Amino acid sequence: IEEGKLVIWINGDKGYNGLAEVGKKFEKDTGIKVTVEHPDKLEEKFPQVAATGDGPDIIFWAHDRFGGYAQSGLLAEITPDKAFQDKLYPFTWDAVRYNGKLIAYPIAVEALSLIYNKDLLPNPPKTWEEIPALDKELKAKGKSALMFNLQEPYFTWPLIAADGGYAFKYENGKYDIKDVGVDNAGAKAGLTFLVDLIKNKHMNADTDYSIAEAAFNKGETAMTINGPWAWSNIDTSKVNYGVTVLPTFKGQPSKPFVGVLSAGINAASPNKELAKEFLENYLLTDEGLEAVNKDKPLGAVALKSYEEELAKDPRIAATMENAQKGEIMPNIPQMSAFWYAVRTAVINAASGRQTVDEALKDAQTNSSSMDVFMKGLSKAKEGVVAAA
Ligand SMILES: OC[C@H]1O[C@H](O[C@H]2[C@H](O)[C@@H](O)[C@@H](O)O[C@@H]2CO)[C@H](O)[C@@H](O)[C@@H]1O
Repeated sequence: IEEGKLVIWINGDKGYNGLAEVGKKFEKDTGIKVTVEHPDKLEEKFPQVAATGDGPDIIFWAHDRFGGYAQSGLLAEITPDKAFQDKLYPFTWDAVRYNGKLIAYPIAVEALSLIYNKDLLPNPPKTWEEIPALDKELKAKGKSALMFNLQEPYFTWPLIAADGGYAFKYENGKYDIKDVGVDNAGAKAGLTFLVDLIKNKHMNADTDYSIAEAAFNKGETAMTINGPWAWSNIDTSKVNYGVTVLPTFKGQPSKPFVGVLSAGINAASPNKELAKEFLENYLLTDEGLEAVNKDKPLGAVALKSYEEELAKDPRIAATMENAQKGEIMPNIPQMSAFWYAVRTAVINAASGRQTVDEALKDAQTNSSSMDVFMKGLSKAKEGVVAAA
């Protein structure tokens, strides 16, 4: 029963309940119902469902996915006037431009930070290199040094990029998809450090988002790596935590990929004007962002008037410090292939099924191949064998 309502998709780690509250206010004033959903793998489902009755009117995701959506014709060009554009930071609009056109509304700037338990660890490590020794000390006390999601390359990228890894070479506003940097010396060093941590029993190759979060919020591990959305669950656990700069590697800052959470409008929605009214007049206001932020923190928001309030938060300062040491994600269509390729490399290397060099060599080859994700799905289905 989605006909005649605004349907919104947003990731399940974000403040979907707070977003729903904004939706209730919109409905109160306009009579238009707003249904917020948080399907799994929504970023992969969108292209499969956008044209159907199950497609959302509005989709929230980091800006990196939107170029591929726009290439496929799945997103409407948005039409904010100059007065509205002036309300958000200019660099956030840049993140949602594709072939010269605005294709989403920027919401917040997300970057990973080091999150640490101040009771277990008053002075967090400045370097990745000191982490093995630190884990040894904590293991003796029945604790561990560090746990974070090893199944999503988003979380390992800061380390892979620290000493020189890169996705696609950038020059003069353009990315060269033939110049991939996931298999250079810097990338190799980072992933090798990670794999060594696993070989030496300082981390488990199977650690995922849930496992790491439970471990940190139960006080079992001294550190985790995560974004602003995770601060809320840590609050509930009453763990005394700090949010700080990521450790350095080979004396170089970890360099997270920075995402701008953005709201795109489905090109097939018959309610694009209403979606625009909701996004500009309800969500992107102090009251709207406050409701979402109160649910799960957004990070550094794109709306100047509300960032003015949040800027005093030292956790946001750390977020922006890590963000500025990192790099903005490209939004080119090839990003989906790059992410899948790197995800495969990290997982195969961590589990020991491939060496670092083999894994990253394959990642480089596959990073521009658009068929990689679909080919991945086929492998999971195994397939049959003929009698002849
Ligand atoms: O791991 C690859 C993945 O990274 C980014 O996804 C982030 C997302 O930006 C965050 O908002 C949060 O939800 O965590 C995700 C990682 O689990 C890219 O945006 C995404 O396209 C990419 O697949």
